[PDB]
Amino acid sequence: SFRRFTRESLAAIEKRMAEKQARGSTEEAPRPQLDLQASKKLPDLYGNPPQELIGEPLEDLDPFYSTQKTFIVLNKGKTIFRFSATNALYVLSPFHPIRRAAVKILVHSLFNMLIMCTILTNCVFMAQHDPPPWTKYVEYTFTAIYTFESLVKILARGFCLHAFTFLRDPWNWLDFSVIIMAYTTEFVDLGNVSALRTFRVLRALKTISVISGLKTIVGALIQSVKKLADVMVLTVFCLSVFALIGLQLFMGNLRHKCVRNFTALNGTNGSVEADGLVWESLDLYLSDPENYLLKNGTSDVLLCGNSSDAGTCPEGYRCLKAGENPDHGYTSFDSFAWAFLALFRLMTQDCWERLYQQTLRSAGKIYMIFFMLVIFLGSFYLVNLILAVVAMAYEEQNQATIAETEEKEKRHKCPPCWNRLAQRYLIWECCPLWMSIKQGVKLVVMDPFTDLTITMCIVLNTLFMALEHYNMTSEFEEMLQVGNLVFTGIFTAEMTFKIIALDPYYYFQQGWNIFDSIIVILSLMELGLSRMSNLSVLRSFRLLRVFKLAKSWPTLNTLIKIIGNSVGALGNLTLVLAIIVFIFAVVGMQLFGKNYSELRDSDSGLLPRWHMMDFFHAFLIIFRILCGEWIETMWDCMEVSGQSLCLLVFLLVMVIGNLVVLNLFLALLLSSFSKDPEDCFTEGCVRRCPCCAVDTTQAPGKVWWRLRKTCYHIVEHSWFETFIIFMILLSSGALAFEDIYLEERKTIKVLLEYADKMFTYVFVLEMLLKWVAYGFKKYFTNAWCWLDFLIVDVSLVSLVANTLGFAEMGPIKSLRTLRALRPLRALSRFEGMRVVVNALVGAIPSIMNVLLVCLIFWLIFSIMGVNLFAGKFGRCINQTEGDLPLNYTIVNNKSQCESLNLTGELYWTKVKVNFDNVGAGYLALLQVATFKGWMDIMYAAVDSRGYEEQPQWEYNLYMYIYFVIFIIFGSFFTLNLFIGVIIDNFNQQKKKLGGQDIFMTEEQKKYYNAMKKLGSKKPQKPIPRPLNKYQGFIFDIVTKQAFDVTIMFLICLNMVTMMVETDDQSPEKINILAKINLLFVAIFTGECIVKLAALRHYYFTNSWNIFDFVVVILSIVGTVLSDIIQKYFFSPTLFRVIRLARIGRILRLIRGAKGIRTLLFALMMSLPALFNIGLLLFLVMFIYSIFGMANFAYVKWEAGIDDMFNFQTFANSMLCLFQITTSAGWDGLLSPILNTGPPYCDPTLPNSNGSRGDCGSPAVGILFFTTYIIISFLIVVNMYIAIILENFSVATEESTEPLSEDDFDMFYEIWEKFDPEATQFIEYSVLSDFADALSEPLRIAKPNQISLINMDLPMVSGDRIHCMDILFAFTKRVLGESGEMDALKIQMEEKFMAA
Ligand SMILES: *[C@@H]1O[C@H](CO)[C@@H](O[C@@H]2O[C@H](CO)[C@@H](O[C@@H]3O[C@H](CO)[C@@H](O[C@@H]4O[C@H](CO)[C@@H](O[C@@H]5O[C@H](CO)[C@@H](O)[C@H](O)[C@H]5NC(C)=O)[C@H](O)[C@H]4NC(C)=O)[C@H](O)[C@H]3NC(C)=O)[C@H](O)[C@H]2NC(C)=O)[C@H](O)[C@H]1NC(C)=O
Ligand SMILES: CC(C)CCC[C@@H](C)[C@H]1CC[C@H]2[C@@H]3CC=C4C[C@@H](OC(=O)CCC(=O)O)CC[C@]4(C)[C@H]3CC[C@]12C
Ligand SMILES: CC(C)CCC[C@@H](C)[C@H]1CC[C@H]2[C@@H]3CC=C4C[C@@H](OC(=O)CCC(=O)O)CC[C@]4(C)[C@H]3CC[C@]12C
Ligand SMILES: CC(C)CCC[C@@H](C)[C@H]1CC[C@H]2[C@@H]3CC=C4C[C@@H](OC(=O)CCC(=O)O)CC[C@]4(C)[C@H]3CC[C@]12C
Ligand SMILES: CC(C)CCC[C@@H](C)[C@H]1CC[C@H]2[C@@H]3CC=C4C[C@@H](OC(=O)CCC(=O)O)CC[C@]4(C)[C@H]3CC[C@]12C
Ligand SMILES: CC(C)CCC[C@@H](C)[C@H]1CC[C@H]2[C@@H]3CC=C4C[C@@H](OC(=O)CCC(=O)O)CC[C@]4(C)[C@H]3CC[C@]12C
Ligand SMILES: CC(C)CCC[C@@H](C)[C@H]1CC[C@H]2[C@@H]3CC=C4C[C@@H](OC(=O)CCC(=O)O)CC[C@]4(C)[C@H]3CC[C@]12C
Ligand SMILES: *[C@@H]1O[C@H](CO)[C@@H](O[C@@H]2O[C@H](CO)[C@@H](O)[C@H](O)[C@H]2NC(C)=O)[C@H](O)[C@H]1NC(C)=O
Ligand SMILES: *[C@@H]1O[C@H](CO)[C@@H](O)[C@H](O)[C@H]1NC(C)=O
Ligand SMILES: *[C@@H]1O[C@H](CO)[C@@H](O)[C@H](O)[C@H]1NC(C)=O
Ligand SMILES: *[C@@H]1O[C@H](CO)[C@@H](O)[C@H](O)[C@H]1NC(C)=O
Repeated sequence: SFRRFTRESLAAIEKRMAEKQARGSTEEAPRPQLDLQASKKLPDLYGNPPQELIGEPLEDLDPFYSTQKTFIVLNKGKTIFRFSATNALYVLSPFHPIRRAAVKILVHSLFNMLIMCTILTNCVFMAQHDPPPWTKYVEYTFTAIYTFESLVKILARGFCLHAFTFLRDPWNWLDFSVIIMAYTTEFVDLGNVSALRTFRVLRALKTISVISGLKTIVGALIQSVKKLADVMVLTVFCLSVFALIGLQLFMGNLRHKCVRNFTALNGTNGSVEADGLVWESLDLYLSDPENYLLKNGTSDVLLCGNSSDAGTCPEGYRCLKAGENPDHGYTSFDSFAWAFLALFRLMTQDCWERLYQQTLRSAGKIYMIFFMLVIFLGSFYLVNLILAVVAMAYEEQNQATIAETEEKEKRHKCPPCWNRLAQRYLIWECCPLWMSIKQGVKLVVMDPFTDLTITMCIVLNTLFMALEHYNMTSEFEEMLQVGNLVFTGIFTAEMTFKIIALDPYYYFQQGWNIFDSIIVILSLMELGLSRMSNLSVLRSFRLLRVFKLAKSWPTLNTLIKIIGNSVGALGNLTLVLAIIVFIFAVVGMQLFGKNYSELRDSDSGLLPRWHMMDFFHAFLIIFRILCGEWIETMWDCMEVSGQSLCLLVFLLVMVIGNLVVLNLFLALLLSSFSKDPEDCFTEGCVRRCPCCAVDTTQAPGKVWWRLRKTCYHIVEHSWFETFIIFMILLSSGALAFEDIYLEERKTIKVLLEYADKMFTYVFVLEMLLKWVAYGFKKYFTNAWCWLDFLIVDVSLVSLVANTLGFAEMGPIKSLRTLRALRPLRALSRFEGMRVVVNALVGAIPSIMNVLLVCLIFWLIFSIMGVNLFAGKFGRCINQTEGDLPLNYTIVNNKSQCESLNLTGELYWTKVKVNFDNVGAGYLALLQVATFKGWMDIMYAAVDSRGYEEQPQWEYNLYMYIYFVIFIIFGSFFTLNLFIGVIIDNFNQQKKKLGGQDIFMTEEQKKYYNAMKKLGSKKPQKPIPRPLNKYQGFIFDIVTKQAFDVTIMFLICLNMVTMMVETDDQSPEKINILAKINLLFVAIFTGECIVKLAALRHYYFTNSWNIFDFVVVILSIVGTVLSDIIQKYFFSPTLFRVIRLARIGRILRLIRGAKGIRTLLFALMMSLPALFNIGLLLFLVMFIYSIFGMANFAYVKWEAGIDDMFNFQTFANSMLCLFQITTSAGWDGLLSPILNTGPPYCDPTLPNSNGSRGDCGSPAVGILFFTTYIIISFLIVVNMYIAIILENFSVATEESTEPLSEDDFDMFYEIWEKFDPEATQFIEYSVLSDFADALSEPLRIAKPNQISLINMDLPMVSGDRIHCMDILFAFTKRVLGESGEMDALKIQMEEKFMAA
């Protein structure tokens, strides 16, 4: 505390504190007195800096918990540092000046500034893949600087000698090997071993030991992942169950292919002859790839099958199983490990479509249902559980921080001082001159007028630059020339014209003036290069003007807030993410550098894309693996690198990166968040229409009354709704038979023609009855009738058109597509549908408020893309060589390859998706944001060259940055904003109603809370014992945990048994393993029998016992089936369907492991919140399929359209919609409907129906796909929200926590002390002394006897006090009216009263 210490004062205390073992002592719970934990300022008592007393050891003026032999020092920033004043043997004592010099070296900030200048330097020189040798010398220097950093600490803190040593801190040795390796090579000669010295990357983790904010956020992440549990166990268990299921369905099923016909051996020792070619052996014909058939349009082996729904190849080929697995042989169902990888592939949702088609072709259509299950249980439920647990773990930290902060709180900037000379020179800008115009301008700035017009100037100009298309043929080039000048001048006119009105002493107030000044300086500086027309990209920074439309917007400021939060408030975590990405990008190169040298050997040395021979491609590949695409680049491993390393690298990258990104996303969100009926109508204008209120005392008025009552009776009857439902369902189903059957069958044609007419007749009759039953109240008190009217009018129009032979015109024939709206009339006839639509219609403003912002933000980047990439995507190609581009020595520009068109084999093509207009830019950006189909777009962009020039390989490798920026800005923050607004409005909507009852019907609302509880009364124990020899010990056998040990042992051994399975194996193991199966079934059956009469016949309860009989029956009937039908086995499908019954008997272990029960419970409580959403999704999908079958019937089979995936029939349309409902690839489906060119479109087509051509109309297709994508996303988001919230609803925890059972014992003992009289009346005059013996008094003692009279102690009869009026009074003193034990006790006391 003071300047210096004496030699004896320290001894005076270090001798006294050492006497604890002898005299000091013959509860502490050490805590930082003022949250002192080093590396923190924490001014506690002084609050001011000393004169010169800082920087020296102190005696720690606090409790003697940190005095001992240690001391505390502070730097110029009052940073606490604790050191130990101990020796290091030999001639070394703390009373030396060298230790003081070391403290001065260490505490001061200067030291930090040195070390950083090294670390970042060392982060550059290891970024090269071929360094010159003289870099060894720089390495030398680096080593020295780290020797220093170590030596001062080693001398100051001690190696491991006494306490607070160098190695006591866990971080200090994390770089200890740094000092080893750099010396190890110096004295020890090195061998000829590679794959070594990639350890240097560990060095850059020292950056964390420097910026303390990084250490705090690292600790927070570690705590979150240590609080995340009881999810991975469910994930691996469910994945293993699904893998076991799939190993029994698609085994060996991915090698089916059809080969050119096998003829015979021709009756000799052996000769396989075919078209004059001879083969020696069968394996030389079955394993020869020259006989394989290739799927035209791609590069792979066609798959096939013998099934009735599998498909066939052209004639001359026979289907069979032979060869190797497809796609480099890394996808398989032959063994458990490959099935496990395939399912983890499905879990993450990447490159599924292809696997889906490959499995579907060989298995057949009927197996699609399997995938339908695997997605739903896989992608949604587990991911929701992970998100919920992470969210809770993060909320806890903020809550604890706020609580601790509240508890703790409850306990000049003039360095130069020259600018003031300007303050006494400025301000008075009026001068002797002015005194008129100055106030004139100040008045002329009119907020209700000028502030509006300037706003229009910002708007109109932003639209004027949207007309920047391709080949104006001028007129627009000079018109934009004039406009961008007039607009810039008007915009910058007020720049300095506002100074006279607003004194420059107040020139800068809020910073919006700073932003406007920066924009003006931008424009002026840009308009400084007129001598040239080149460098037009320079003129693109004017799109910054669009941010001026921020001050008049209620949600753009919101966005600017989120942005600011992420950059600065959350910088401490984004820097960590950047460091992690850099570390992984560097380590990948060192791990797999020298492996792609031999990957060329073609086309004069071109290299395949996405390599790791350079830093930029490493960053790109890490970005892709962080964006959720990893199979495509993983499959480039296992070929050069091997199987043992790429797997681990990719898997840990996936975990680390996804966890960090999700935590940052949640952090950013939480930061940003903080009797006569009515005749016509009311008594208004009806005073001039005595048209219904007429005399009814005679015949003329009875008609209206009787007709209205009869119609009312008709509509209320339930059988009328039954009739309506049946007709509506039949109407919806009738439309499913409009496929190519129309020109193939005849009676179904006449049937449907009659049916449509009768349907329209009945519907119009409904409408006529409706317009009378309820008067005119409808259409104005219930809007649902508007949809009915808008639908029925369509059919009436078509009927009147076709009746008179006037429906041969295109507008009328095209009106037949509006019949696809027929199923929508059933939306209002079911309760769950009404609930979900009424809940969904409550967020349209929420949708629009994000739609506007996203639209503007995306237009900003669309304009840039148009200005950069326009007019560079064309090329010319040879017909017979496919669509591949040519070289750059024969053709250079479009005119040249059009002039070389002498043979007619040269054709000009343009990329389907381009940047030639704003609209196409919108479509391209939508494709890039969704992550499907962007590869070809970036292939076009990277390969770009000058205007109208043939592309060259990788001429501009830096175009990736623009797409990277757009993905990071248009996907992360947009999702943030959308989630924020939708959740906020949805919760406010729930808050308005008063309860949590949303998405539930009237019965479900009550059943959800009626069928959910969590309480127990008294379970017991039965065990018959009229025979002490057998069952008395059977009871001991069952009650012990040895029964649990037996069950787990047996089921785990069966698990291990059923983990030996492969393809066709030697018969010896086939039979022995069947012996093992028989033994396991027998021992399980024996265990279920030995259960016997332990509970007699009273064990048939809800406990987990009847499932023993269930599994015994199922397993025995699935196992003895082989003996039942031993005669023949000709059912290579149904037998396998029975054999899955072994999947069971493995779900018996969910009975245990209590923690894997509540999560499952929440799901069964949550399914009814998903049924209605599934129904709505089904209806939407059916409507879209019906609409889609009508326009794409004859689209050419190109790209994703094949024989098994088209729109010719209902089934194929449903399959395609199922494929695209999750946006799992739609570019390949949209692609073959944009073709219009004669090369790609045959106008004349000899079809067999009322249609011509095989190419669709894009103007319908783009809308059809975009609307489905957006609707599917909205519904999936709603399902996500419901599932997450249901998992938070199950957090009751100590909702009751009675613990009241124990107490009744003292009351019963007092009763026994009071029982023999059996009067049940007590007097307080004796209870005053009686209650003093209460064990741990929960009631009144003797001094409190006077108060007991006033606390529920009634006097009845002759001033008598009842005992039954005291039990609940005592009970509520600890707990009451909350727990189930209290309610049971009070009800038992009431029953005793009734007794
Ligand atoms: C769709 O419908 C198709 C009907 O046209 C159907 O093809 C039929 O499939 C059956 C069963 O899959 C096949 O029956 C063949 O019958 C012959 C004569 O009995 C048998 O050939 C023997 O096969 C064994 C292998 O199981 C050979 O042993 C070893 O084979 C390997 C590889 O072939 C080779 O190294 C050697 O040949 C030998 N090993 C050694 C060390 O020597 C055995 O040699 C031959 N026999 C002879 C004389 O060579 C066998 O039962 C079977 N042949 C097979 C399976 O290759 C046959 O393909 C079709 N039926 C007929 C009557 O011709 C097709 O399978 C259906 N689609 C699907 C997906 O199932
Ligand atoms: C993550 C934040 C902290 C930025 C860190 C960036 C630097 C650590 C790295 C990243 C990219 C590196 C550059 C990538 C490429 C080169 C080219 C290189 O010279 C060559 O042209 C190499 C020969 C060849 O191109 O084949 C000189 C170093 C330099 C500028 C590198 C210097 C170090 C840089 C700037
Ligand atoms: C080959 C060698 C160099 C590998 C070295 C790696 C590990 C030994 C290091 C690297 C990061 C370290 C961790 C970084 C941060 C923390 C959080 C930190 O959290 C706390 O301080 C919590 C409160 C408490 O002290 O109990 C505890 C130590 C720990 C797990 C560290 C333990 C040691 C780790 C795992
Ligand atoms: C967690 C982040 C921050 C860093 C991850 C780094 C690892 C991916 C790297 C760093 C050092 C590498 C190791 C460096 C040296 C070797 C020795 C090498 O030994 C052998 O087996 C070669 C000889 C033989 O095959 O017999 C095997 C690879 C291995 C373990 C490497 C595996 C990959 C490691 C662990
Ligand atoms: C979003 C991108 C396109 C901006 C490109 C330029 C930026 C690198 C710079 C240029 C001018 C800078 C601005 C200049 C002046 C200010 C005022 C400054 O105000 C204050 O510090 C106090 C604010 C208050 O009084 O509350 C805040 C930062 C800000 C907006 C700066 C933010 C960063 C800007 C926009
Ligand atoms: C803006 C954010 C999203 C960038 C994130 C990645 C950066 C940390 C790294 C990755 C690749 C690096 C680049 C790799 C190679 C070059 C060499 C060299 O390039 C040029 O010749 C200039 C190109 C330019 O103007 O960007 C200058 C540094 C640069 C752009 C590097 C700068 C730093 C980059 C962009
Ligand atoms: C400034 C704000 C408003 C928008 C930021 C958008 C960036 C993502 C864009 C705008 C300017 C672009 C740069 C403009 C010019 C070039 C030079 C270009 O280099 C060449 O063309 C070299 C070949 C040659 O010309 O000989 C490489 C891309 C790069 C760095 C571009 C990379 C992407 C940038 C940074
Ligand atoms: C475009 O493709 C055709 C067809 O492959 C190429 O024509 C080749 O050469 C003559 C014509 O000069 C044909 O008779 C041959 O059949 C073709 N193949 C071979 C191997 O000669 C033609 O050269 C290609 N390029 C151009 C510019 O037409
Ligand atoms: C068939 O040919 C093989 C080898 O060519 C020969 O070993 C075998 O004996 C022949 N079988 C006969 C001749 O029956
Ligand atoms: C391409 O393959 C399909 C297979 O369904 C076939 O129908 C078609 O004829 C093939 N194309 C040509 C040009 O033969
Ligand atoms: C090719 O083999 C199949 C197999 O059934 C057969 O039906 C067909 O006739 C064979 N083709 C010829 C040309 O013999």
